[PDB]
Amino acid sequence: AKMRVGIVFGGKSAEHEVSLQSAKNIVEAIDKSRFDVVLLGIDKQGLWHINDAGNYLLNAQDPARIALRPSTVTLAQIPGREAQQLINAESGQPLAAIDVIFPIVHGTLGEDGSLQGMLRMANLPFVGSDVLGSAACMDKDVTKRLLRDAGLAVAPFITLTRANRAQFSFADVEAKLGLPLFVKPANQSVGVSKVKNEEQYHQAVALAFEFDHKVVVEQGIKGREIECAVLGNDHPQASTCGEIVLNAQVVVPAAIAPEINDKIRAIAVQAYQTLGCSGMARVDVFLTADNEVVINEINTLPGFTNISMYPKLWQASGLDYTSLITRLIELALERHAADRALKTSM
Amino acid sequence: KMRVGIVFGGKSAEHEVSLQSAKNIVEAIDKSRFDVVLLGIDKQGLWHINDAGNYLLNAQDPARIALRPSTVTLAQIPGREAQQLINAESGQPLAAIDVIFPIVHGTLGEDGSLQGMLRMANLPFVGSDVLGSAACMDKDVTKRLLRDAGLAVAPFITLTRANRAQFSFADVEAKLGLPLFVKPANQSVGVSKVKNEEQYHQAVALAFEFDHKVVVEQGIKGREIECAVLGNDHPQASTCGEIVQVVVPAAIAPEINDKIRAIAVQAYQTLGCSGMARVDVFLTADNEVVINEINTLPGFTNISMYPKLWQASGLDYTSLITRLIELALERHAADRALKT
Ligand SMILES: Nc1ncnc2c1ncn2[C@@H]1O[C@H](COP(=O)(O)O)[C@@H](O)[C@H]1O
Ligand SMILES: Nc1ncnc2c1ncn2[C@@H]1O[C@H](COP(=O)(O)O)[C@@H](O)[C@H]1O
Ligand SMILES: [Cl-]
Ligand SMILES: [Cl-]
Ligand SMILES: [Cl-]
Ligand SMILES: [Cl-]
Ligand SMILES: [Mg+2]
Ligand SMILES: [Mg+2]
Repeated sequence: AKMRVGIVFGGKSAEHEVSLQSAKNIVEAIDKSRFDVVLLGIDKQGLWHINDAGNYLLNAQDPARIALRPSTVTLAQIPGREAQQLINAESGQPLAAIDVIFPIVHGTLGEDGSLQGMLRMANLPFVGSDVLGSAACMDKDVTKRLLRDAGLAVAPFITLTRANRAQFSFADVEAKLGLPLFVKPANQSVGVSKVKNEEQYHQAVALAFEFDHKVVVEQGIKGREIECAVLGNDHPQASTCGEIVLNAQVVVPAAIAPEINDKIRAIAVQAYQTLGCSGMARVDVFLTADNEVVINEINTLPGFTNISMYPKLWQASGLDYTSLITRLIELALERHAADRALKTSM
Repeated sequence: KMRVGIVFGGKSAEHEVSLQSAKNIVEAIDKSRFDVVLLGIDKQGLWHINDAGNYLLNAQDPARIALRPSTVTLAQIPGREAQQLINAESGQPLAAIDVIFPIVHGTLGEDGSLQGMLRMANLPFVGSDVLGSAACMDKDVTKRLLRDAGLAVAPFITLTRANRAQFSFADVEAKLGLPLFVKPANQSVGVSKVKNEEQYHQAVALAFEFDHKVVVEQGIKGREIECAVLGNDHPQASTCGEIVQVVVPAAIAPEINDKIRAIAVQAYQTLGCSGMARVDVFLTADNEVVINEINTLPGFTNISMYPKLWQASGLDYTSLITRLIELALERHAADRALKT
């Protein structure tokens, strides 16, 4: 009766240990009357490690030493299979069946649609946003353009590409955006610099081009840093808002008036729909002194530790952590059923 | 010589077209520079390693061309950067492939899923990356990004499962007028021309069979023109072609040819395409250019518009294939040089 949930975690990013913590907390809290779990760890070189819930961590209690436990099984996926899709690569024998994947692998590949694309090739249902929603939210330039087109507020900006970058001087950028500026790679908070003068500008742009082929240069926004948790597929719902306050403290709920809370929540939901998210996302905004709401980022893989903003916000809104995990799995399976019902030709 | 893995076939109704594309690429590819490895995907979605000497049944018959069945099924070990693909039956790795030329028409092969799998294998590949592929596949996302860029698209609304019943026919006619064209956002199957309410409800139901989003757009009056774009950061446009019959080059003024070409390049840049794309537009009587579609996996057969447009612009098919492979390798080399 139980579904087997494969939790895919870790990854090559600097957020590898956060992902381990997320996986640990999910394993600890998931409803065991409804779900069995299997742990699919990605080490820091990209390789996958399948383990049971009792032998996937090393030094699981101390955070400064927590680490993926190696697997003795190399796993492979057979693209195009509809069942028995995962096999022991060396023996060819199928692994125990996985009904749904819960991916919590931060950064490139894990959060940019590549992992979702591979899971789709293997016909594996999965939690969270699909290929397009993941890829688009990962690219801050594309996200900002879609949000702007929807009439939602974003920080005024210039996106530098390899093709266009030589057309701009610092004088052009300052003329359009003022000072200070924020410079960030479109796809990555690595490479983000605050810029007050020409020398810092050149160093920041050069730096960001070491991490991505596109660089977003933004007007600096004066505002509080508010975050909102969104949950759902076709009928998404927003949590209460939280705030990030320098000690940096996660403040739940944010100390804002209810009308402003609801205004941000409605904008979060609109943003979520504009970007085609599914399952979950965390929307990060700036709240200016005039209560203008400026959207900074839509994160399709929020942190999932017991202390992370996304679960804390749902807890503050009446949805406990165990129930949140169950809902995310139900949403994944609902979306998979809806997709598989679509027709392919006449 | 570089080892070029051609991934072809697949589950779509364009399976046979993909087979013909792969056959035409095998026959034309510069053998002084490339060794071909055939990775055929059968009609059920399983991947195989095929022998160039016998991979096609009825190869000279377009109505019966078929992929010869094979004992090997391929598997991928995610996250590996070498020996990424194995013979699933034997556990043994395939020899390293330097670059993938994917020509799998249909959903997974064009919507970014296949590209995501190849990225997870760190394989260079021809054509657009995950986001460009996924965004160009979704006509709603494409049209919104083009509109945001200041380029012209047909005025439209996008129906979803959630909002589907919020829009009455009267609301739609008031906003967009008649006739309308109704299409699934992601698929030209499911496309209907609508001249009244009875046709509208039938067309919307049809499009919702194929996708969760349905584009309803204003009918455009104009000639149907196509333009082939090639390149990464410095893309170039072929001469234009017209669909009436296929007329290559299109019988339009050179100034208008160049206007459409420059818009096709802008559209390509707006959507973040790489390698190649075919841009389909409407040319109105006032010479306004309304962009209909950006196709990131054009046809590669000998009757296909995309190679024919380049052929009529002085780029031969063999050199086109070589350039596409060079572009894939250039993009991989750029990505590989990034800090991580
Ligand atoms: N346009 C901006 N205006 C003001 N602060 C910004 C802006 N972009 C980034 N920041 C700051 O830089 C941090 C990291 O950038 P990000 O990863 O985009 O959140 C944020 O938490 C802000 O403190
Ligand atoms: N908005 C439109 N205005 C006029 N004709 C259209 C429009 N959308 C689609 N069509 C017609 O329908 C065909 C198939 O649509 P598509 O697959 O979008 O090209 C086109 O080749 C046109 O003949
Ligand atoms: Cl929902
Ligand atoms: Cl979070
Ligand atoms: Cl180029
Ligand atoms: Cl074509
Ligand atoms: Mg932030
Ligand atoms: Mg068309």
